[PDB]
Amino acid sequence: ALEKLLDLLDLEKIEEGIFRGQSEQVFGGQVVGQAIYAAKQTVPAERTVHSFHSYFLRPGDSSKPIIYDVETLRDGNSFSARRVSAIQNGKPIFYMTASFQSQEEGFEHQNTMPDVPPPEGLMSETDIARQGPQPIEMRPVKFHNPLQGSVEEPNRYVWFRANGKMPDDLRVHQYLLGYASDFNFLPTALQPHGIGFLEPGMQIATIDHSMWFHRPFRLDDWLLYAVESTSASGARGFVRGQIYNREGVLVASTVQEGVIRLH
Amino acid sequence: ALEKLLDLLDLEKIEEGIFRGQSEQVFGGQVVGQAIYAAKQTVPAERTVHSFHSYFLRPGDSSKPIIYDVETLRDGNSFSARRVSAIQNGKPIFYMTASFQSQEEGFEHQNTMPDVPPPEGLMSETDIARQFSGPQPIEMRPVKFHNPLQGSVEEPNRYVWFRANGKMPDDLRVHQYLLGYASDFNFLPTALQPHGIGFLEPGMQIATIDHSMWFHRPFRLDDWLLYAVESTSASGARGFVRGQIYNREGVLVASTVQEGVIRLH
Amino acid sequence: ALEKLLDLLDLEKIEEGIFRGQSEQVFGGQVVGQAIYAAKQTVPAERTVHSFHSYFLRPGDSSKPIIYDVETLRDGNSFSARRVSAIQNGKPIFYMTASFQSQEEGFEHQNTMPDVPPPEGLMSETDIARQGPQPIEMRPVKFHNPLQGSVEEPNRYVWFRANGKMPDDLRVHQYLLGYASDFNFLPTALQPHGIGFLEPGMQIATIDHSMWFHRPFRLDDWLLYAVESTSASGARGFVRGQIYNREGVLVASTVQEGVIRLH
Amino acid sequence: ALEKLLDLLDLEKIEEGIFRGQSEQVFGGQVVGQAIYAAKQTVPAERTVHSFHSYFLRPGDSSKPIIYDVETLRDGNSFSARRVSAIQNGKPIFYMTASFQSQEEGFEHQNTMPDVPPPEGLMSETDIARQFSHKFIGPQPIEMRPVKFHNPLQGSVEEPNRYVWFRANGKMPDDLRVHQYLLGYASDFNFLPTALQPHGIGFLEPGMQIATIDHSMWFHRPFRLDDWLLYAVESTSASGARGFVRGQIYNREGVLVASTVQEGVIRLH
Repeated sequence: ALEKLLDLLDLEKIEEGIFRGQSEQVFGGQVVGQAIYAAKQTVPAERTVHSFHSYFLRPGDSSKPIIYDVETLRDGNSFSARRVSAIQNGKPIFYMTASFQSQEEGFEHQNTMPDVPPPEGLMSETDIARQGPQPIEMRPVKFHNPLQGSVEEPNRYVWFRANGKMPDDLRVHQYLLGYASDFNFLPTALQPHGIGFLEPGMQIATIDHSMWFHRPFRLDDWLLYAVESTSASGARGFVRGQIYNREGVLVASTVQEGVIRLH
Repeated sequence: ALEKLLDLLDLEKIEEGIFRGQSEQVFGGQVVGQAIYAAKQTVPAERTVHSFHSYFLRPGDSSKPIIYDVETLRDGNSFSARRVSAIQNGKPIFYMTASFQSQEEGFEHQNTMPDVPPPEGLMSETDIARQFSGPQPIEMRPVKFHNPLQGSVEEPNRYVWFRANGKMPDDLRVHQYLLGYASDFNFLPTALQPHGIGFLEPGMQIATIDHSMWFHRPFRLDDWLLYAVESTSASGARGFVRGQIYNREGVLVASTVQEGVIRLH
Repeated sequence: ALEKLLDLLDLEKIEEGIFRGQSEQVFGGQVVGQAIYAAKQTVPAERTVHSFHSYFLRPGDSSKPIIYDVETLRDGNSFSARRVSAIQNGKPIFYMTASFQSQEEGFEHQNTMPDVPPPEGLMSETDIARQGPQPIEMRPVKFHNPLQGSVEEPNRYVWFRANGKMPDDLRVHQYLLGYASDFNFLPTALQPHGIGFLEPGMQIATIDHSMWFHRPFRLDDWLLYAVESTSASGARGFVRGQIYNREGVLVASTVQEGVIRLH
Repeated sequence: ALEKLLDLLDLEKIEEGIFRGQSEQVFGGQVVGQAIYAAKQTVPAERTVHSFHSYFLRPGDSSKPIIYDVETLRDGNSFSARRVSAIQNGKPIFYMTASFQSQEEGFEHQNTMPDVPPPEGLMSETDIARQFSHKFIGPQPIEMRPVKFHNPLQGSVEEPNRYVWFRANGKMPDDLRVHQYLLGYASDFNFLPTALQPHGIGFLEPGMQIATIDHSMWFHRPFRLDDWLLYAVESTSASGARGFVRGQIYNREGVLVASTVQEGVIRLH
């Protein structure tokens, strides 16, 4: 199941900077993961991803391949930048610009990971379904039922870990973390309003998704996703995320804005 | 100084989606502010900027103008999206993708503005600077002054009140262009605060990689706004900052995120 | 009136590969000449134009400028290639790809200039009309009536020369020859059907225009434009042209297909 | 041989406007025929190609696929225009703009086919090439019968005109578009070497560098390539280390079906 997700994030090469991906409406995290893979193939091997910004323009159709075209923007003394277009039926469904940097020691500092319960104690989402294994095991701190909200603070904490063995290749961990970053995210914005994201009449859609990979990490041990929604207004919802490993290291940050509209 | 900037953010048009901008090495906020104008021209009148992401690829040259090419990406039922290339000397120096939406009523919540002293007690940057040195288009009153030449191990937070140094039209578009400009002040340098180095100290290579912004709510820049910045991380010869901009009455008007090179050599 | 073309082809630079040119529908030759200037600005000094191919997508608007955006396609050991996009009202009206080569010594041969009366005995188009000044003086072997017309062979011969003394810069002669190359051309295809090119309800417009500059030349001495229409079929007419100088040297060849339609 | 080429010119679809073609350096005719196929897939079914212009920028490699990217430039009331990029190793080897139009009735005239001996009395290139093959030996996709033979390894000073009859080697489908792709392919044979005739150098002699720069074509009238067509070629000029050739293609009954123009590099080292 992980095996199958990883196989799917490993794209078929059509030509330099033209890739073709299969699908698991497509999960945004699939398009993100796949686009990272596509961009990374066009960069020097040593320069790993440190940031990306993306916009989702159209929904992706899960029954059809997605073509990833990669435009080489710049290769400098430190940075390589690439723009990925995800294409289906001759139309872009998503664009990402990503940047890549050689690892190098420099100034170090970070904030503090929130105080939360460890994972061992907590029930998985698959287990809370008991009242097929998922590629990524999620263990929430607090369960937020998608079919009935309740007015809650705009904060959500979730431990997550790859459901299986991961290879010793940090690039693969980065693609999967890109995938993983689009779970348990945007719905956090509905929490003060008491509506679950899958309730009748709720229109919820990602507009943009951006991520910064600060430090190395592995997804075969537990990471914590700390999400806050600092704002909602104008039928949009805004969420900021930070991903910590179990020892407290700040590994990645994320930002996302989406449509949140009750009909 | 403000009328000059405001004229300078008012772009010379060449065609539908091509614009030329005069410069004031170029200040990142200028490029950001110019690029926003460029995109907003190509969008339908009811739709205002709600977000942008940009990357800086090459330093701009202050002695020459900048061409802004604007690609139309999509015109949806509510959202329009534009990509702006900033071109100098045959080469792109900057790329922004921005999104615009019609003002609409929906779910409202926000976090809480940090408690800080009001602007009235506080000295402006120009005045502080004068001790260890003219009119500036935007006035800045820091809560705590972080000296660009000196500096000590401080918490990676910063708080700065700002306001336009002059008179502003009643066109919200121009405020937004100006807020894009102002968001690139007092920002990335916060990432040096834990390391006891000021950003103008010799050997300090500091440079913006990317700048992104989300305009949550309407505002005016002819009254005082607060910029609350934190550097949540630095590693790998990068520094990372997040910002939030609040009006006096506490309304969260915009958020920003930027990563840059920080290297002492 | 020639001084005002040579200035009108000396394009205003915006940035490297971006060009503004005043208009005088725009002619076509105007667009070709400006396009050729735009491209030559982007190429190494030693390399002069040897060929272009162009398509016409939309009618120009004489009231407004045209931007000419130039993509660099290749810079080889001998040849450089450029694609010029002529933009007005945020739409492309015309595209040209042009190739440039430095003058070099090689194999020489050519065909023979048609047998026609010399220009010295011939009336100019300004004299037959007498029966404002023109930038290029034209003396036709046979004047055709653009609002009348009768059936003749699909061949046309006209001598031409710039109405004025031109600079010693070969580039400007080439821009001007490109301009001149769209005069007395496409109408030739009507000659066999008895219809003038200003007759009412006759739809006529250049689809494509291509040229090869075989040899150096001056447009401040007589050149002969020798034009045949070898075909017309499906609302298109096809012409081929060859341009010889006074002494019989073949300097350029042309080819054009155009819409020719009876409403 | 014909079957194999027709299967090569029928490209694999990767997405809207993105196709990949296998190779028989790459013969220009293959690139041309494949590019017309690519462009035609993106245009309405009734609008057939009437013209194209192309530049060759780098040699193609036969051992690897070619990706054809098709850009939509305009779909107007009558005309659809498309620009095809042939890509290999992330670089363009060739660009083509092609225009397509609705088959209809309008003014009809043409020049006259040159009077040449018919193909029945003429030997084929493959039969003639026996005796020097030790330009080509076994079955070819298109049978060529030249009016005069031009030995690629030994020139003789001759006028800059060439006339050759040609035809597909086998039954072709009843689809015109295939005939057009295959005619695009055929149009690059017996063409640029015509420019060497006055200079008495065979196009395959040691030191002769000959390379297509551009290739353009106009499809005037419908035709079939499973009956004899005449390629009438002339070289009107050479200079500057370039050679210039114009072609006109006639069917046996005298109809002018297509015209062609190419310039190439012709340099003796």
